[PDB]
Amino acid sequence: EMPYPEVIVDVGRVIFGEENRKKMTNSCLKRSENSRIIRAICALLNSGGGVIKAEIDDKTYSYQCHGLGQDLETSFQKLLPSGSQKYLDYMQQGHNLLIFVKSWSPDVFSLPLRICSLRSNLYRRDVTSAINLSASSALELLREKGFRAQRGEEEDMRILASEFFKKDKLMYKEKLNFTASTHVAFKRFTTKKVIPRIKEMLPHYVSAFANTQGGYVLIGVDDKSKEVVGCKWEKVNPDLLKKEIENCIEKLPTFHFCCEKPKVNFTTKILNVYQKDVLDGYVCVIQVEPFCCVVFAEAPDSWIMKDNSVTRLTAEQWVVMMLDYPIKVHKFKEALQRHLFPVTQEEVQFKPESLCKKLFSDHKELEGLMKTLIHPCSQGIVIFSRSWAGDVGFRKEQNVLCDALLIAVNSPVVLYTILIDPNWPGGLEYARNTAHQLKQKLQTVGGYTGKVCIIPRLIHLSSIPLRYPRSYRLADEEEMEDLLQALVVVSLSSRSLLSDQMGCEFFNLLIMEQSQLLSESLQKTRELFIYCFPGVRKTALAIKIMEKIKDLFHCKPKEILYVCESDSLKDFVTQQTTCQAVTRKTFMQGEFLKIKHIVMDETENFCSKYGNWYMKAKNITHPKAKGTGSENLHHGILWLFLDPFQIHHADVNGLPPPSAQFPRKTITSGIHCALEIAKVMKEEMKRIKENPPSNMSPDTLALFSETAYEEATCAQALPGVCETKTNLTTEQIANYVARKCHSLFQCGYLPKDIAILCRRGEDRGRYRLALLKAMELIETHRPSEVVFSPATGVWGSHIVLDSIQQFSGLERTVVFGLSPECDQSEEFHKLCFASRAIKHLYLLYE
Amino acid sequence: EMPYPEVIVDVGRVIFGEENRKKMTNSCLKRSENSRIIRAICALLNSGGGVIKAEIDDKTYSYQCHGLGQDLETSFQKLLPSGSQKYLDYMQQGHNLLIFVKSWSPDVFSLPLRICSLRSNLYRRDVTSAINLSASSALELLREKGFRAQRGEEEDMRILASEFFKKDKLMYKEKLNFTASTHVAFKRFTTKKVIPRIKEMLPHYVSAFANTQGGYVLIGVDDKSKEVVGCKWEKVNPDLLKKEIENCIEKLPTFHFCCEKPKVNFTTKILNVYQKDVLDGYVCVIQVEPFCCVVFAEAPDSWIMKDNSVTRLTAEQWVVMMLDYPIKVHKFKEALQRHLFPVTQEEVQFKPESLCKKLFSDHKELEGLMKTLIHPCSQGIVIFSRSWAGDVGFRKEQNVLCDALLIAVNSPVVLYTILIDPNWPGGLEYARNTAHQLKQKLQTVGGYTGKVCIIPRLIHLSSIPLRYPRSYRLADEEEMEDLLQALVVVSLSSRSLLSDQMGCEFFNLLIMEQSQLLSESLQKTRELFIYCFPGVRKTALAIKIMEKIKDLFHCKPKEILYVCESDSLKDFVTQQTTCQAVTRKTFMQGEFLKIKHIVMDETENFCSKYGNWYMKAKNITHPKAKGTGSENLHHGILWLFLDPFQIHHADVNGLPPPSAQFPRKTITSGIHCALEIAKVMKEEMKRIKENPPSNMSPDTLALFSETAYEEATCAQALPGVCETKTNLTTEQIANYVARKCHSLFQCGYLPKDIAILCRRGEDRGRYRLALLKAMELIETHRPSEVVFSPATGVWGSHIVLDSIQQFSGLERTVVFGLSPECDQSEEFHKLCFASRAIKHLYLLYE
Ligand SMILES: [Zn+2]
Ligand SMILES: [Zn+2]
Repeated sequence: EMPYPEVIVDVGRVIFGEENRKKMTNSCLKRSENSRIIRAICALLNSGGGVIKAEIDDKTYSYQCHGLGQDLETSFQKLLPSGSQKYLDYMQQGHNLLIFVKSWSPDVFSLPLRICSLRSNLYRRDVTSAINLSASSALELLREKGFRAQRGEEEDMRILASEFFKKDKLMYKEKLNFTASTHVAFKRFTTKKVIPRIKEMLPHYVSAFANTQGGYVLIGVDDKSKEVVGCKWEKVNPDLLKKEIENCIEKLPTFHFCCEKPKVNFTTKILNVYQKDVLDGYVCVIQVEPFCCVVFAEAPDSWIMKDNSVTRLTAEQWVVMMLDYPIKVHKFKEALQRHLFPVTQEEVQFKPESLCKKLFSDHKELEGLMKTLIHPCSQGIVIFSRSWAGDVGFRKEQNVLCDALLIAVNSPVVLYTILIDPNWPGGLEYARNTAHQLKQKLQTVGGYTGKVCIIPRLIHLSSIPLRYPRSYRLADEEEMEDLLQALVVVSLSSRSLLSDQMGCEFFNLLIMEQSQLLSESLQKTRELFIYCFPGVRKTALAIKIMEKIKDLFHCKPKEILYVCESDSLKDFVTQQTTCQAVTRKTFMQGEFLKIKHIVMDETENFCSKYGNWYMKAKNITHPKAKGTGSENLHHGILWLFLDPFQIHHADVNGLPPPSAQFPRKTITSGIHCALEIAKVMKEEMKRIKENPPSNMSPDTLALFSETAYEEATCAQALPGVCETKTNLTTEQIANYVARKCHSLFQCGYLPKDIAILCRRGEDRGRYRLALLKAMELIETHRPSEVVFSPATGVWGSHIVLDSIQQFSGLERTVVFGLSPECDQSEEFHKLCFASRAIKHLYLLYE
Repeated sequence: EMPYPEVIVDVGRVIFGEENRKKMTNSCLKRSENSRIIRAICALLNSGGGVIKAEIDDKTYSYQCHGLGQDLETSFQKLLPSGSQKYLDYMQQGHNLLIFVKSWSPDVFSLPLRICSLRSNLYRRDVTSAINLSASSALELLREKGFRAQRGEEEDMRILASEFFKKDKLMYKEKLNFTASTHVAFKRFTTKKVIPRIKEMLPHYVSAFANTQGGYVLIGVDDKSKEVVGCKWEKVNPDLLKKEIENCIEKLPTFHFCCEKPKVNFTTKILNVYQKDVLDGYVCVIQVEPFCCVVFAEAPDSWIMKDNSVTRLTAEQWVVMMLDYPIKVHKFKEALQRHLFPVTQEEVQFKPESLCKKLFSDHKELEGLMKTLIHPCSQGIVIFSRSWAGDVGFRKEQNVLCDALLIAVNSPVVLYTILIDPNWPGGLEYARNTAHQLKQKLQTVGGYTGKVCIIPRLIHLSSIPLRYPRSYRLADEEEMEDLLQALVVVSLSSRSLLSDQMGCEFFNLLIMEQSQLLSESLQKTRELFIYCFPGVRKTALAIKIMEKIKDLFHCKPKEILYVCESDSLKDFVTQQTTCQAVTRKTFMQGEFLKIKHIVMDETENFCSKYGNWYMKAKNITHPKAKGTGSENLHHGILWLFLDPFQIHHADVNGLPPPSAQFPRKTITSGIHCALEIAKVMKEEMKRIKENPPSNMSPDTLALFSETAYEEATCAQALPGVCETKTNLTTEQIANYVARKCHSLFQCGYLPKDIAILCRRGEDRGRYRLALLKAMELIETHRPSEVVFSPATGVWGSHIVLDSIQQFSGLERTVVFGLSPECDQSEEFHKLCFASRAIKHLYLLYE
């Protein structure tokens, strides 16, 4: 029933036509419907953007033949002071009129107003006028009064109304010579019902002589030439003002920047007049001292919808909205977009590649007429996935198979839906929902200040369209640039597959900027000891420094050398760079006589049982061209990579007896894990600090400081998933662990992207038992086969069964777990797992 | 004749009264005088601030009895959108009314508008109205169009109106269905003289359909219900438009952000109507392509006075003003003010003490009845000096002795003048100058955004005042804080004694931040080699690091040592700190077996003839608690201070054979000289780079770069003086050198500040006299005596005669010179000047 994407606010029989905006003499219903339209439009404008539905006034109405009018567009012009041509679009459809709005996100070339208001309800005092304020003047007043509260003929006449204040006995009609200034107002009303006149006149003047200067308010004196006229003593009485002026000035909403909260200092007093024993009137005087903070007239005009209805705000709800991962994405966003989603003039591109290889594999007919279903066109990107609402965060539906999101130049963004079973009441509603929560992210998280719409459609490829006002489509290259950029920002903030496809390029773009700042220090020092945190990616950062070493030193690409421990991280470091990568059983064995420098990694793994490493490294390179036999004194480079918190080898290296002291650089600006994976490490690091083991020296914990993480973690980590499972012994896990991994690779994860990690690495061949064949006990659901190869478990496209000590350093996206309860005291294995997973961590602690 | 401080503008017989702002039916002269008032007032707002003179309307006028009015204050309200209660004050004086203004400097809590405009003369296209832009909307339009030029049922009516463009024939009165939208406007006129209506009307619509979107302009179509009425063919003709529409749209002042600079792309064509062979009118069509840059309608309303009269600006002169030492003064301003000019509740203080010790000394009656001359009061600061116009920069007079600049809380700032001779035409002309060139140095680059006034007075202490509207005086402690803070900035940008008194505290304020950013590196490294520039003040920075060493290491204040070369810089470092200061003939003689650290200075000067410095320095501390005999391995500090450009000893010191390579820190953020003194060093350093001598090694020149200065001298140097003299040999200079130095210490420079720096250090037996016996050849002007003591020439209050190698490291404010032509190849003595002077450099090269 009426498939639509966005927040409909049903209004009624309001009239967007010139004949009624010129003709209508019945002004009451006209102003009521005008106030309703302005309130609903500004409500959706300030809340989240969206679509406004309205009805039709005339039976042969059209937008072109009737125009818009004068009153409504003048109201819209006063509501929007910067520009109305970026947030207001119209259309008509049958017995329907359709208005569009957008999120009020101001650009960087204007004053920051977070929400717009009609009138800010904060009155000030000019020379003679009590004016209402716009958004900018209210913002500068709030900033000025906040900075003042955080810190701690013109002025003549001000002291002349003090004589009028302390008078108590006044002669009738006496035009005393004080006039209007920046400290006195003297506005009179002499009506019959004098109570609501107080609450419509002074909430203004009481704040006017509280946000500028001073204060004095009179009742009973005309405003032409400071004339007193008085009234008859039956019409005016000296009692009927004070009973309700107090009830007036108590309900004014008030905000306070301070904490020693005062109140408004009303000092009202009534004066009398006696001349010739015949009375002819009196004067009422109100004294208001200056206020330390802001005082509002009424409830502010910032209308924001709530609970699917229109709602009014309060003052304390107004000030906090009038005033005030997340940083580097917005910097590297353009280089991410120009590499992952390139926009050129070739044919259309099915951009998520790993899902299209599965959809072609299982459902041969589905990847056929799908190319014929969109349009014959060239400029475009198709993002093909499973449930996009569940990708951006929602419940997934069991019936839905796939959906597509199409971005093109002169074509709107659409969203098709593939459905297997004919669930027509249960499908289209879901097809509506993803066309809302995908836009309200791309205009909030992504920061796209542009007009875009996503149209829901259902295709049902197992065997009444809408309309949009021809400007919500894209225009040229630069708008599709911004839309793909905002989609990159949104996809790097949700738990999906496309997040894991973008985070690697984001990490590489960060590693380049970190290696630049290390190459800046390459100019100054020759030696450097680097103290790393758990999760630093020393291996990714130690590759980009070698090209800077070569480009700055002007030497050969063979004269730079790299030291590792095992063959596992010797692989994948043999590629991706140009150096002589060796193991610990090889750098202790290789006789490098044409060495020039040393840039090593994994410094915590050196055995003192056979030979030495530090003495050999300080006997190979530290005897460089020194001594009197060589005038050439070129100096070498010894960059070690110490991970001191994760020291687990009790044999002495030669670094602890000098405590590894040299020119230091603790790099707390390198961390690449998930936001919950880093939180598990944050929770686990402060257990060893409060309880060190029997082998670790507690002197190395002074270099670590708290609040280095959750600032570095807040600046350089990404969201993801982190699961847990309880009470699975190895007999109980024999059928439970197979089911949770069967549905994983259907979502787009390649079998290269996942890895089954196991605790007990000494039972490795036994761990080829009880899982691999158990994996076969879940391969009897889809006809296929799997191969597990722990020997060449680095570059195989198949799933790699690997251990924590067998698979060190190199990372992967999806990491599994299995843990029998080994010891009651040995709780160190949790320190291993989350040091290797990137985004998706599935862990089974038992 | 009318003693006044500021920029008076003779206006005339304008009326600031309510009776003529309500009564005057002759609207022509009324609106003309209103335009003159608004133009002159906004001219002095935008130009520099000042005062405005005016006459009187009524013979019994008073400001309180008549008020202000409505029209003028509404014009002032539209001119000032933020607030009028900070730039507009009034008074009346006899047959004269006076207005006051202030410089338009916006605060940090608002949008930066550098000059206020009435209307920016830049029209835009709304829904149906062609509005005029305010300053903020014009600013955001210019920023948006500049950022765009730097980079590279409502919309289809733009397509529907093209059949009205390429039609060329039409039938009469046909109500075609296009209306007013964001791409087509159709404003008509059917008058008799159609030329000047084009000149006044369409520049607006041409700026409307160039700064948003599209363009179309018609003539001859009614705006009520898209009606065509036409005119008779005698009244309208098809020729009398095109002859002058092109002359209209050519003179529009246009600014260009782009490079190709196109014109406005008019594509106009005239259209006709034939029906039944009965002509009844026609319609014209103007076509305007969207313009890449802004197009102004007329000359802008931003008025700025020039050549003592009112002047109008052009658009290219408008855009550059509507769009866009110097950074650290504004940060350390508060700490300078709270120490040099303290504001308390004690009695008045005569703050420059050196001139008050002189005026009492020579002219004891002057400091007598002067304390009674000001007022009996307590809260205030008196600033005596010499010619204050000369201190700001202006020609000094030959008779003036003193003038007082008095700051007080509830009293305005004033200025007196002490005069000897009865020269009354020559006095007041002086007194009116300095109360103009001081305030117009404070409200500009000093940065005072407040109201202040300085009153010229004359006293003529041998043995008709002005009036100000009681807000130009200060109010409380914060206004006096702000004025003293701005006067510190004003005094630290001119050539004065008070400048030389404030710079010595500004340097000590910057030394703390430099030492903090150096002591941040104490956690990281133990050894560090510091390469310094000529002028670094290593001696001032090598004192504040020792308190950080103590407070971070928690050791005794006698375990820190300091190495120097001579006894001269051993003095002044014996005091001012707590360490064991020694010389090169003492650190290579003393046996310091207690010490742990070494922080040395002046590393360039070591003699390798009899012994070694570096081998003993690396055999004392580098055998610290090392080896197997001590488990404790605490590590020391060896900070050397190398000035590599200024080495002149070619012996083997121990730094050249390893090229002094260690962990490096080349400090280009330490320089304390003058802005014109350091330019001599900049023009002298790049002579040695292009011509090194036979004893200097060119390998160390790679560390110094050009543009390592000009961001160091730009950020850490102060203004000053640098003079020269030519062809004064020692027979010619013997009577010439005495005259230029006798007039120096009378200006306010205390003794121990100035010092005579002679060049030839070997001929001191000649140099002790020839200048001393010349000195009392010029002390026959004022009866006094002189004492010269080069032996203890460091802390003596007498004037110090000193040499370049005899006086090194320590600085004096005023330096001198005497250089006979020694050799045609020896051009290094000019290098010895500018490393020792601070601000005042007097040089005599022969
Ligand atoms: Zn408060
Ligand atoms: Zn241009």
